[PDB]
Amino acid sequence: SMSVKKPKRDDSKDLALCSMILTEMETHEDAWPFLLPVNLKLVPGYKKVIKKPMDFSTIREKLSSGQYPNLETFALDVRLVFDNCETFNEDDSDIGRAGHNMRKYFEKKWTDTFK
Amino acid sequence: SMSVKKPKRDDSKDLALCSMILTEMETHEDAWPFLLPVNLKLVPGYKKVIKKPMDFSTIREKLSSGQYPNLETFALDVRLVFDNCETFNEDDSDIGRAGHNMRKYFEKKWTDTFK
Ligand SMILES: Cc1ccc(O)c(CO)n1
Ligand SMILES: Cc1ccc(O)c(CO)n1
Repeated sequence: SMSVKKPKRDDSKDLALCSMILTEMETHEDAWPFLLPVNLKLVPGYKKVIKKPMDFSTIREKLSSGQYPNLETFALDVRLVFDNCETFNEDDSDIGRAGHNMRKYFEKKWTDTFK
Repeated sequence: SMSVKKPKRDDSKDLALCSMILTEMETHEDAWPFLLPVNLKLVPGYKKVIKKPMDFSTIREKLSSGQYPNLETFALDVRLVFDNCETFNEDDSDIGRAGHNMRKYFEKKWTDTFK
């Protein structure tokens, strides 16, 4: 509260660390469904069903232009990529399986890096 | 943004300074309408019309128990006291005039202390 400060993380390396994690995500062989925005003009249903589209290129742009206030807003956007994938794609599908794999991959990097 | 820190105020004295300002408010001769909560059982209309009642004793309790995260939330509650007063009381009235006087009194102390 006012004039009662909680000891806080050293957050000085967060930007570099998130960039490294995102690079690992981008270079994963199962990243292909998530590198670019879903084409709203060519994919039926997507625009109406997925209220907040997100993809790695968009995350990279936001990270590079100071659009994440902190760690957690970055992780929210990454998780949004996989939440959208799960909403739109059957678990059994190639894209569906890619999403589950990439989510697991991310969360391990996340824990190992910040926890 | 992430890992880009803005130079910040020294806020270490804010708690003490707000307490001093509130003491000056409490001891002002025109503070009498605002020292205790308006009696909702005895004052017709108040409960329905004033959605967020506030008074100096309530502010003092919140300040003393860590319920203001920062300066600005404290100032919001003080201003709420006078906004409520203006809503419910004619400018011409004793209480109405007291509110205008106390608002002016507060804002001068506020500027002189933090600006
Ligand atoms: C390329 C791609 C990636 C993710 C996704 O949900 C879709 C829609 O089937 N398409
Ligand atoms: C004592 C007091 C203080 C402020 C106020 O608005 C009222 C309602 O007339 N009564």
